[PDB]
Amino acid sequence: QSNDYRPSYHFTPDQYWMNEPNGLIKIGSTWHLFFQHNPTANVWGNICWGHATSTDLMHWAHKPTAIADENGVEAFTGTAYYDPNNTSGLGDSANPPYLAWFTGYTTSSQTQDQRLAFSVDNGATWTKFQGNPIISTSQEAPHDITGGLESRDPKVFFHRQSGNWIMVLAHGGQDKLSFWTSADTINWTWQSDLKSTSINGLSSDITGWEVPDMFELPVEGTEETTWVVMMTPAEGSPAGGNGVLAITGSFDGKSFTADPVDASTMWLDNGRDFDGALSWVNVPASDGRRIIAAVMNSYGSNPPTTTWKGMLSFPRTLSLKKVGTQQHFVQQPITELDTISTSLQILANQTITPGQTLLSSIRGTALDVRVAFYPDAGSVLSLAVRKGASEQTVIKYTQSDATLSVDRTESGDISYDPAAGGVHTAKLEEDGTGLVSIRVLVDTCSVEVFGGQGEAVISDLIFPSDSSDGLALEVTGGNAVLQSVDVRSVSLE
Ligand SMILES: OC[C@H]1O[C@](O)(CO)[C@@H](O)[C@@H]1O
Ligand SMILES: OC[C@H]1O[C@](O)(CO)[C@@H](O)[C@@H]1O
Ligand code: NA
Repeated sequence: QSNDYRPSYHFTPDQYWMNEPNGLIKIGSTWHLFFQHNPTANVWGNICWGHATSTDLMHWAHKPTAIADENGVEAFTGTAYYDPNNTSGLGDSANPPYLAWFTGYTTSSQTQDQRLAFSVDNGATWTKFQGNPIISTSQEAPHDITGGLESRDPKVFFHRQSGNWIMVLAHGGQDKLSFWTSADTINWTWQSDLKSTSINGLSSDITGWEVPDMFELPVEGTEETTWVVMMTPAEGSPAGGNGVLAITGSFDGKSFTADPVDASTMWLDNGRDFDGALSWVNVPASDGRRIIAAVMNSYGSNPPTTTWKGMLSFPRTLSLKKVGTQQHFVQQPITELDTISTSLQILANQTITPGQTLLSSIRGTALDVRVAFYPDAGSVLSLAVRKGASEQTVIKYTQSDATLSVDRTESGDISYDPAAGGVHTAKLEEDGTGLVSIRVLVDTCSVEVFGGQGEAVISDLIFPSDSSDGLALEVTGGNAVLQSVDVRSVSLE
């Protein structure tokens, strides 16, 4: 579109198609990113693990395929982990191995089995374990009523309290995860299933369970932690379709016991385009952040981009914290973003009234714009981004029903898919000072909108013309006092 809508500060594959991230892991001062890669760049192409690395979660260096599809077996999604005691015996004492478990998909028969790869050069190159699969369709069949066509996406981590490796497997339309234990990463034993029917407050509409992750989260600050399982069900999300949700509970090394869930707080995004989220494991304690990323493309091959398809979301932290008196999952872009952005316009304590249009001089397609404001009762604040002649993507805050909305009815090209337009909403309240906060990462073909402390998030693809690079900040039905507005441009350099 002049430039194939390439994002200028989000990850996209150097060429061809990406789906969800895989094997997210920090090794030394390097963040590793793998992802489902389709180099054939049509719907029938074989999937492998693509690979990129960075020191800052932003400047990515593309690497060759890490786990190839081979011998009729495609390398479907999975996760990674460090084996410092060489419990796998795949490394040695001098360098314990880094490990990746992935689903092997036999294209012709459609079977799904679990496989292992290992790296002894700190994640540079990966070798498939000679004993693969480590979990055969035979082992899966007593737990998979398709007999091993629906067992995938292994999340694996070492459980200190119990001294075992833990594998969490998803089962698609059987609407459950299974928990398996191992001492050596290779020989697994089923322990339990976590089934939709067992989770109080989880709707029947939430089906097609994929992409589990599992970790402990500090539960606010309060010296206590909790176990989190995060997954991407194929149905049931706020914007409809696939979506990312998270559930707290306890874990004893064999089975997960979920807390009651609340539909109003379980989903990690209310837009269309944030799906297959994983977190970076092995993050040193001095950092201590839970950082997640997902693919933004809910439209398969439809996005009007040619040399690439699929983009990674901008990495964001995930935390549990009280907003009012409700505990929420809360997300914010990583603070590293502040190192690559520059203010183009800053407002402090500025009153906006119906009829004015602020931010009219700004031109950019890569922006990170904060607004914090005290709206009048019954006022509607609107921030139009990627604005041109007949194009705009409008973020509104409606005070009267406390709703953050993202409206793509006029974004640009919304003809590529029936779900490309419309309006997405999320609940967002004033804080106790009356202050509403909103932050929008704008890039060539996306918006990621955070409300409040990050209790509300809407991530969506958009395809405006390149010349649609204005902003317009307006208010109707009332005034607002803009405590701050910081419009920053973003550049990788
Ligand atoms: O396993 C790779 C992931 O992509 C999917 O096709 C989701 O549609 C499944 O394969 C899995 O969730
Ligand atoms: O949307 C489906 C996604 O998966 C791919 O086949 C790559 O693995 C791409 O077409 C696309 O971005
Ligand atoms: Na989605």
